[PDB]
Amino acid sequence: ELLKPRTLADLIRILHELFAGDEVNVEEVQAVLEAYESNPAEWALYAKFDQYRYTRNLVDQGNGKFNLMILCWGEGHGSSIHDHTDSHCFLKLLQGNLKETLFDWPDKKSNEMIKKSERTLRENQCAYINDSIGLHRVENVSHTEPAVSLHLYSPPFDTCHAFDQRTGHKNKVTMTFHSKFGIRTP
Ligand SMILES: [Fe+3]
Repeated sequence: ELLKPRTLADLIRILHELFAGDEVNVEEVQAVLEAYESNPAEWALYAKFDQYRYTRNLVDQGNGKFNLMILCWGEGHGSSIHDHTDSHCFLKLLQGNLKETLFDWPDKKSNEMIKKSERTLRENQCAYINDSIGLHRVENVSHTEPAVSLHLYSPPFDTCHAFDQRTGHKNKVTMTFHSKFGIRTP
C-alpha cells in the first residue's frame, strides 16, 4: 500500500519497504519518488556543491539493496554519456532542471553517437533509466540555477562506463562520493 512520503526520512523508510525483497517494482518506486514533494530543509545537509563539477552525496545505503544519493549540479555542470551497470536508476529532481539526452548502445564500429531523444526533467519529476533502455547524459544547462537531484540505484554500483560521443568507445570510471551521510569524504 503506497502512501505519499511526508518527508525525505519518510521516503527513505518507504524505500526500505519497497526494496525488502529481491525484485523491484519500478512503477511503484517511481511513483513514490515522484510523490515526495521536495523540501529543501530536509536535504540541505547533503547538498554539498563543488565549483568545477557535479558532486555525488550519499544519503542512504538501503541496507545493501540500493544507493540513494543526492547529486548537486552547478551551472553548466553535466555528466558523461554513461550506462548504469545492470542496475535500475531513478532520478528525481529536487531543485532546478536537468536535460537528459538518450543514446543507443554503440555498435562495434567506431562512429559518432547520435542522440535518440532529449527531454527536460523539471522540479519533482522522477525519471527512470536502465541499460535496456539505453545510455544517457544528464546536464544542468542553466546559466543561473544550480540543480539538485535525488538518485536511487539498485543494486548499488561503484563503477560505470563513460562513452566517447565521437566514437562510441567506452572507459570504466569509478564513482566517488563527495560526502556520505552529510560528512565530507575527501
Ligand atoms: Fe545516469
